[PDB]
Amino acid sequence: KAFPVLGIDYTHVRTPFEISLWILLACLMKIGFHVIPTISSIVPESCLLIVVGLLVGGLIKGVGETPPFLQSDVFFLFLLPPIILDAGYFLPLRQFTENLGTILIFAVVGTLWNAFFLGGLMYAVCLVGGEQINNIGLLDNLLFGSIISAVDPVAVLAVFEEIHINELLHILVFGESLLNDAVTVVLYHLFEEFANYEHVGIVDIFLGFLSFFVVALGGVLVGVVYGVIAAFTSRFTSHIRVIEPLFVFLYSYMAYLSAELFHLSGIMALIASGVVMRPYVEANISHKSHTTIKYFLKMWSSVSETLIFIFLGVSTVAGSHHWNWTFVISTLLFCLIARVLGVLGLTWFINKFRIVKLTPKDQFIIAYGGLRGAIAFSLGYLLDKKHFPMCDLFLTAIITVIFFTVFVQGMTIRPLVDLL
Amino acid sequence: KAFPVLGIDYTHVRTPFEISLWILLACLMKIGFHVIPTISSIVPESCLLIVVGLLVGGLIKGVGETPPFLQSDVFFLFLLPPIILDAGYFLPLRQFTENLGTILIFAVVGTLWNAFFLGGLMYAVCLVGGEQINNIGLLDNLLFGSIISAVDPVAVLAVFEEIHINELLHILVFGESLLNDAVTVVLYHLFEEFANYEHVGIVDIFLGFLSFFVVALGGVLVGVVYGVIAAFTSRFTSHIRVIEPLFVFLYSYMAYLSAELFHLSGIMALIASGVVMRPYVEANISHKSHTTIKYFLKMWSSVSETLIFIFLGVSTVAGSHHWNWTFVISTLLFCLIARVLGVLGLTWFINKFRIVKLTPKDQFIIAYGGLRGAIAFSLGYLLDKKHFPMCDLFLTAIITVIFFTVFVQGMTIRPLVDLL
Repeated sequence: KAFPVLGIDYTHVRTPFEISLWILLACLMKIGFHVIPTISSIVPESCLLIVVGLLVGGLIKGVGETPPFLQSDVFFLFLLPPIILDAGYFLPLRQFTENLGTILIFAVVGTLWNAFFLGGLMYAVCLVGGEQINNIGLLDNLLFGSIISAVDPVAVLAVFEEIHINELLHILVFGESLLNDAVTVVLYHLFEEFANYEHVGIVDIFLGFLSFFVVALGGVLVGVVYGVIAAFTSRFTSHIRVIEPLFVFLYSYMAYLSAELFHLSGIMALIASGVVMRPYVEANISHKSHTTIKYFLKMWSSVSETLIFIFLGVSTVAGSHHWNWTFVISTLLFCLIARVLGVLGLTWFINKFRIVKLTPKDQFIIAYGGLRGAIAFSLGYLLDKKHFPMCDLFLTAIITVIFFTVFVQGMTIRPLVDLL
Repeated sequence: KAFPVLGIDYTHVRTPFEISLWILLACLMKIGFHVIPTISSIVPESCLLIVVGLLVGGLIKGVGETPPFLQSDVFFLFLLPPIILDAGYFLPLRQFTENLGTILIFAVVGTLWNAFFLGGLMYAVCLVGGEQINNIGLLDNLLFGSIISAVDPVAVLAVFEEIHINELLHILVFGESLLNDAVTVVLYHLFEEFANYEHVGIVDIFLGFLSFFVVALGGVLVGVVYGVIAAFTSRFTSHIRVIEPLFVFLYSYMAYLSAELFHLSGIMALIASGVVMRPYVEANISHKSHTTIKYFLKMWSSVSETLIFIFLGVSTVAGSHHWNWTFVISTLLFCLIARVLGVLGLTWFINKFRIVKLTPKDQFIIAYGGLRGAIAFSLGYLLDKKHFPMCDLFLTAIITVIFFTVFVQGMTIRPLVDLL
């Protein structure tokens, strides 16, 4: 062997190199996405992430080598908590606790309505059209309804500006997105656990409801415990001003992992820890350290969302698909109808309770404009084949819903709202 | 199964939870290390990291479960480039290119001298005392000499202050540490490759020398290419001010990985990329983005060094040891003598070339005070057992050298320098 050390060893650096290449491509085309005169306020960033994922998936398909995949743990352990922490750390408490009732009712009850309505009506149409979807079942369909109700409405706010977005609408969609991402994951775990055993009774359903509430609240309690501990430690960190962000991220991640240890709601725990610590930091912390906390949250969340959408593109271009016309058309039309009905009913019921009525403007913004992405795909994609034999059909439906609700309900929300 | 979702599943979150627990313990005891009236300027941070690693190793030994380990790739791919980027990104060019000759000669020639002198003299004493080290060999001993010459003198600067540290001494120890960490890894790969085949000739030695230079310079060239590309892209990133740090880190890491792809010097490539980009960033970048670049470099380097030293503590408490009195005493005394002789000779030879003589002050600071750590241990620890059957003895010697040169040559450097 001439030239002793020199080599061409590529298998050594394949995961880090390709991951860095994907992130670099996404960021490069993101800075190529803002220089365009007016596209930043015409399409959401979600469209850009879809397009980047499509390009990378096309590249991988052209190369022909094995497509990468999330190993059902990298997601829940390293890609979800960044997104959740970026969202929940910048939650404005003054205008959150001011209307916690409305945000809570929308997030929880609207997600439960959307999930159960989609699951039930998808199951009903599965009973109708058969021979490819005839054998779906209920508990296998409520899971699809829950993982397709993981809506992300805050992505649409990049299309609007200071007007058309009240104080109330912004925090409302913020809380909907955040607590919806929590509740959909809790429901995902609940239904995935029920799917195993075929003997489900009234007692089992009651225990499932009880366990839903126990999971959510136990996550919350773990969050408060770790947030209080983080506040106490941040009050003792004047001397070394470089590790303060590291304490914030470490305590949030440990709250998430301690919740996930008991199968409690890690998302709720992380949100609670961030919310509880926020006021108690920024008062004991340098302004530079606060700024770098914000910057690292933004950057790390952007990287996680980018990687998830890259996997979405790889799965949609270089994946197996089970297009069924009835199921896909039914799920699109029924997710839209369920969202609209839920929003209308909930606004009608709460406007009999609040001093400031939710205007039809914001009702339309919430109903038509709630767009999936980056959690719905990931939650549906980690469904194994050992259970849920129609998980390929579930991915096809979820990908179709994501594409339709990001490229149509998100790109054509700004003009229809002027047509009020 | 009552309580459907509730569980106690710990194997799911074991690596992330224990890693976060270690980092939290280290940072907590770091902030407990600065509040002490005067210990920050009495001992280096290296001593604190050794103590944290010892405590965590004792905890793991008490628990009794399997000790974690670096899989020979996590180090070179995720723990080395953080340290190297923190060091080389803050390299002051004005006072680096001003005396590049002296820094370069110290780093390269002094490391080569230290490595070859230690290897040869360790081999000579191995020929003398036997029955446990009688069968070591030369090429198996030059590798130990190289991996024990990975000195980190900048750790001692935390013990001094604005006086006793000239303009020249600071940049000199900085460059020594940085380019020494590069050269020792290049030599590690060279000797690890030679160790395989037992038929080494004059042609092979010449080719090894040639390949050493080719590896170093090819790393440098990859570094300049990626640094120029990073500068060009940073000049086009005014619009989105949140991804600028992400471009910096992405381009540095891609330079490192592209160098490691060809087995070139990844450390040299990363240093070159950072140096080449630095002036061309901070002129096209927001001040906040520059500050967060600095903060993330510091924090991520601190985390990597902490994890490496935690592994050091785990290996020294919960590892297998092959204490040999002659080898250990010989390596301590000979590493000290080699360092002193190399420093004295090189300063004598270059003070006949420079206008500003290197004073005996800084000669003593460099010679006695060059302390190993966080690279020497890791480089020695990734030695397999399939080759190098005495790698246990090599770890024992390296750990002993680290402890002695951090707790003795680093803790008792500040008083002996007053005794000038």
